[PDB]
Amino acid sequence: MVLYFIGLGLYDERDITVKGLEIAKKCDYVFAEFYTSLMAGTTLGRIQKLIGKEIRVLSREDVELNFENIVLPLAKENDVAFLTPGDPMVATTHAELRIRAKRAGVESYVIHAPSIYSAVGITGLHIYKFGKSATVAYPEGNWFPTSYYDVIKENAERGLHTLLFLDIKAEKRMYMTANEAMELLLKVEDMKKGGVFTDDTLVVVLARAGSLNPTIRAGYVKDLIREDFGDPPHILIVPGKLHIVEAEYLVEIAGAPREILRVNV
Amino acid sequence: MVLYFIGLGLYDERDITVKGLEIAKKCDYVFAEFYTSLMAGTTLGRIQKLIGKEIRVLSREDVELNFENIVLPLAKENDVAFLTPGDPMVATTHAELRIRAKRAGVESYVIHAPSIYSAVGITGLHIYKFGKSATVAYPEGNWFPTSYYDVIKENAERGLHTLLFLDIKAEKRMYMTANEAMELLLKVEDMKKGGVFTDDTLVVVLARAGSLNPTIRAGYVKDLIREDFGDPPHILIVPGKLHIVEAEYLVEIAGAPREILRVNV
Ligand SMILES: Nc1ncnc2c1ncn2[C@@H]1O[C@H](CSCC[C@H](N)C(=O)O)[C@@H](O)[C@H]1O
Repeated sequence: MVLYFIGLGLYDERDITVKGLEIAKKCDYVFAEFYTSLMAGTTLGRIQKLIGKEIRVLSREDVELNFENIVLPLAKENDVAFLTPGDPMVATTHAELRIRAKRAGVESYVIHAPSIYSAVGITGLHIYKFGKSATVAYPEGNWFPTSYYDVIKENAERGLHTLLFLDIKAEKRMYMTANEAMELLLKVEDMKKGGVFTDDTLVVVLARAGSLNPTIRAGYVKDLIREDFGDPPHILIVPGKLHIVEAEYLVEIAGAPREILRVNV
Repeated sequence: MVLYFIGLGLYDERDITVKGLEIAKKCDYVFAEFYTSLMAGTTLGRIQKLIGKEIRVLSREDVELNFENIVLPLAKENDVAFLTPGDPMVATTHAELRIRAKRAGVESYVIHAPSIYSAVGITGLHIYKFGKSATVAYPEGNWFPTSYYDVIKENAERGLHTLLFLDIKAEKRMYMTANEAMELLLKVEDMKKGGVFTDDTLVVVLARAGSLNPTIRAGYVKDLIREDFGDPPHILIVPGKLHIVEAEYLVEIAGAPREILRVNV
């Protein structure tokens, strides 16, 4: 009679919480989805081994179109687990899955896990200063989306930081790199000439958050655009005006140039 | 010679990530602070019991003034862990402690844990729609903080949600409730009269996130300002313009007035 939404965390199989692991182990059935994001530091096999249960993977269509036919049925007579990367309820479409549960007379509970939204705190940037968040999407054929650019403008304009999620073709396991995101933004800047993202813009790159050895680099676009940040996933952030303490952290921990202490504070 | 900042999560000792628990079990010395946030569903004993190590709790002064004299000295010859509620780098000044570690020649690593900053996703409000965050601080003597009121105004102007961390004086065992924060907000409104926070403002209250049964309520201030949301901690959220799906969730899961379903696009 119970459905558990369990977050898997940031990077590998150990990023699930103890509560999530113990509950998953007591569930009769375990489903998982890997279309909203991926666990770059592990595999389905390793998560299955840790949980000690077979995991039925579900596609986007499986969830969005048939969640009530695939998952909820079993939940009326058993304890069922639905695993997702990061924190459940963060992916925009997940919240309403709880409404489907209710509609089906099934109780659901949420077991949280770390998310990039909170994990960026490791960049030394104050979490309260982040504004609206966005996703950098790959242009396609005749489609060139650029709203993520306006989000940066509106946030920076108020001295707020902008968290940028990079495009990901989950199924094909293809990640957009920080380097590509930067190239895209420069191209958008050249189209909109808003002086929002240039070679002089200060940016922060966070790669493999959750790993014990993530890549945290801060610097100007002209210098980082061709730098190697390692394996995915990459998260790009365009900081607003910095507080001296934020700049000190970026310099001492993220290898940023001393120059930011006078130019970006 | 390493220092590990390990998050313990939102509510109880099991909100720690498996990664965090396994590393903590192997640390020679374990320190912790419980003043930046309240873990309502556990005790020091249960945490010590789970980690299998004796935990020395530090006060704000111990950390902010003597971290490099109490903790760092040991991380020079041993593996040391510093535990905190939620995520160690979120809405705290703990990030600066990594700088102290560096200058003391100590390597530090961060292990994330579920945070209230991302757990807000459970309210059904799109997390990418949250703007600048702020804290409702207790008035002290003749000093009456109000900056958080302007944060709400700015976000609302842009149609963004506002996350309000509530004040806490752990030493006095004081935990600001959503009701108290609402009372303070109404008083600020009388003074500034910006039409930002009134009896008719729609708010969302999340209490004891991370527990299996948190309290999630949405409604007008006039009806919620005297409602009992249970034991702390509580966060208050002032939504911006709602998407239809956000409203449906607030009504279906948070018991909001069925009338907010009618959005004035
Ligand atoms: N489980 C919980 N439920 C509701 N609010 C919570 C909460 N945990 C923390 N908070 C809120 O956040 C404030 C502390 S701010 C420190 C937050 C912490 N680093 C984290 O990652 O969560 C509290 O006063 C409270 O208003």
